[PDB]
Amino acid sequence: HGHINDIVINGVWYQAYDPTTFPYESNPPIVVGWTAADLDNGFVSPDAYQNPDIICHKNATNAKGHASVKAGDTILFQWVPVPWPHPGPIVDYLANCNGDCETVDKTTLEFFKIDGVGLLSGGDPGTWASDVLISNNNTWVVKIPDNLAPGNYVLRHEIIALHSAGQANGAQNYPQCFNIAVSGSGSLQPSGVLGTDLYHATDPGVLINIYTSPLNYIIPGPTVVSGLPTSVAQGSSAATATASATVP
Ligand SMILES: *[C@@H]1O[C@H](CO)[C@@H](O)[C@H](O)[C@H]1NC(C)=O
Ligand SMILES: *[C@@H]1O[C@H](CO)[C@@H](O)[C@H](O)[C@H]1NC(C)=O
Ligand SMILES: *[C@H]1O[C@H](CO)[C@@H](O)[C@H](O)[C@@H]1O
Ligand SMILES: *[C@H]1O[C@H](CO)[C@@H](O)[C@H](O)[C@@H]1O
Ligand SMILES: *[C@H]1O[C@H](CO)[C@@H](O)[C@H](O)[C@@H]1O
Ligand SMILES: *[C@H]1O[C@H](CO)[C@@H](O)[C@H](O)[C@@H]1O
Ligand SMILES: *[C@H]1O[C@H](CO)[C@@H](O)[C@H](O)[C@@H]1O
Ligand SMILES: *[C@H]1O[C@H](CO)[C@@H](O)[C@H](O)[C@@H]1O
Ligand SMILES: *[C@H]1O[C@H](CO)[C@@H](O)[C@H](O)[C@@H]1O
Ligand SMILES: *[C@H]1O[C@H](CO)[C@@H](O)[C@H](O)[C@@H]1O
Ligand SMILES: *[C@H]1O[C@H](CO)[C@@H](O)[C@H](O)[C@@H]1O
Ligand SMILES: *[C@H]1O[C@H](CO)[C@@H](O)[C@H](O)[C@@H]1O
Ligand SMILES: *[C@H]1O[C@H](CO)[C@@H](O)[C@H](O)[C@@H]1O
Ligand SMILES: *[C@H]1O[C@H](CO)[C@@H](O)[C@H](O)[C@@H]1O
Ligand SMILES: *[C@H]1O[C@H](CO)[C@@H](O)[C@H](O)[C@@H]1O
Ligand SMILES: *[C@H]1O[C@H](CO)[C@@H](O)[C@H](O)[C@@H]1O
Ligand SMILES: *[C@H]1O[C@H](CO)[C@@H](O)[C@H](O)[C@@H]1O
Ligand SMILES: [Cu+2]
Repeated sequence: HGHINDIVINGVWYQAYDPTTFPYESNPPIVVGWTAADLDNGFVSPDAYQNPDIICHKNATNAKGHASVKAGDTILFQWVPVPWPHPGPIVDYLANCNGDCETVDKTTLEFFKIDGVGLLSGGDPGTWASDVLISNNNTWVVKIPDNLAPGNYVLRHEIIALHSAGQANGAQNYPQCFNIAVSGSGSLQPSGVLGTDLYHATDPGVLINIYTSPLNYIIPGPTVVSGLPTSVAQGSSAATATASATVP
């Protein structure tokens, strides 16, 4: 259980949606993260994998601003509270908004996977991507590909928690969506998958007992785009400056 407090984009700190705070305000601010109803720091379950809640989390509605980024930039996600409590994989996706992300229909988004890290070693439980996040003060770093075509995209970052995933409907997904506007010179526009088609409750990386050894793990969802590393070098770094979500 947790949520993202902020993202840091080449040293530039942006406030994220805070579902434990903003819904208690009369006039919450416009931020880069989607509005969502995880006030309990909770999860989407496999029984909602074919429901809109899996796309950007519970009842999510569009962020009303966006963070402008350069293709090749890295983005750091900051989870709270410290420490993230569960074993599981970590994955990131982009979807072209074919227009402003502030107004895109989330059910139309076609997501392509730009990273994914799963079981790094061992078993029962073994070492996972989430352990790397925990070690890096609850952060994860994703690189925006150098050659991504300029455009507006939703960045969908997600932790999957597998501690209870031996039972049907046991896996816990924690998607968090952000609006970015990408500038660059490249033309890469990869083929994507609808949010409600990414995952199925019987997938071998969703219905799985991690408390066994030896253990192998197939990360759920589509392949990482050819040519991209499945992760860039992880490691936390401080912000040097602060920005606000840019409104259209
Ligand atoms: C999400 O929306 C539905 C429909 O309005 C509502 O009944 C539900 O309580 C909302 N979920 C949360 C956790 O607020
Ligand atoms: C670790 O992350 C939390 C959440 O951003 C923050 O309160 C804390 O100061 C961070 N630790 C350091 C050493 O910055
Ligand atoms: C510190 O370094 C990290 C690692 O790439 C960035 O994501 C962050 O925005 C800051 O530059
Ligand atoms: C491109 O590839 C993806 C699979 O990653 C499909 O979902 C899409 O329809 C197209 O074939
Ligand atoms: C995933 O499921 C949703 C329904 O919630 C559809 O809109 C979508 O096209 C896909 O089948
Ligand atoms: C797990 O297996 C079921 C078959 O009963 C599939 O429908 C699902 O897509 C997943 O592969
Ligand atoms: C639990 O399951 C793993 C496979 O997931 C086996 O390799 C192990 O021997 C144990 O039966
Ligand atoms: C889990 O435990 C088994 C026990 O044989 C190991 O072989 C495996 O490599 C993992 O550590
Ligand atoms: C992941 O990679 C495979 C093979 O390169 C593609 O078929 C898929 O669409 C995705 O880009
Ligand atoms: C996947 O596809 C891209 C383009 O062909 C290659 O760059 C990569 O090495 C892998 O074949
Ligand atoms: C992403 O996944 C690839 C292939 O599974 C690993 O080789 C890489 O180190 C990273 O974990
Ligand atoms: C991306 O990050 C993972 C997790 O640290 C590494 O295992 C991988 O080699 C790459 O650095
Ligand atoms: C990752 O951790 C470092 C401390 O190692 C912080 O400076 C950074 O803000 C992030 O929390
Ligand atoms: C904080 O400060 C550093 C150095 O001036 C920048 O690289 C970063 O983008 C932010 O302005
Ligand atoms: C701009 O301001 C934010 C919060 O006001 C800090 O988190 C950041 O380090 C930067 O100084
Ligand atoms: C940019 O605008 C945002 C949204 O009002 C503020 O929260 C931020 O401090 C800066 O004024
Ligand atoms: C939104 O985008 C504007 C540029 O259009 C930036 O100046 C701002 O910092 C935020 O990324
Ligand atoms: Cu939890």
